[PDB]
Amino acid sequence: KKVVLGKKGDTVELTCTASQKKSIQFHWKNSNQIKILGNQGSFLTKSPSKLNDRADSRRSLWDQGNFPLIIKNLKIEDSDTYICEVEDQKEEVQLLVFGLTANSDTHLLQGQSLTLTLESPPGSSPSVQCRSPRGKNIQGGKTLSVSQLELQDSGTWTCTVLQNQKKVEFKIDIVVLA
Repeated sequence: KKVVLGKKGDTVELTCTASQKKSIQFHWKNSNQIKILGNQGSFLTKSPSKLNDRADSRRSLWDQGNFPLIIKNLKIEDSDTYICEVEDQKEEVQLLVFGLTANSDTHLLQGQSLTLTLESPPGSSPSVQCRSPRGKNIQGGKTLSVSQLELQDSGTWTCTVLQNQKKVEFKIDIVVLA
């Protein structure tokens, strides 16, 4: 079904919009029928999930038939296919959380090599396309490198992973010491 990409450490909001008469009974569950949250009358209730203290919704939206599932401080283990059920209507949203890190000092000496590491959820195979501060571009799957670093390559870069038509931007400031 629908796929949503989120960033490690960020917040993502998965959507759930009804159709039938406005606002009713609802709940979100992960792949294996483990309730994450839902309503108790006019209120929210969080089940004791592995995400409780980072899972939430937006009560005001419920009246407009919208029951979102917001997860903060995302871990890549949060990738799963989540399920929203409103009355009888059911919906699925696969969340793929990615990370794009750099162990290469971040402040490098000219002629050095930087290496970026895309951290993906199990099974995930995407693609990373970093545009340097000067239009040059690299590409990879889990790692990308530029082994001949210029000073003028200092600044922000734009790495963008892809998975299922959707994509996320990942900006990093590369500092080049002369």
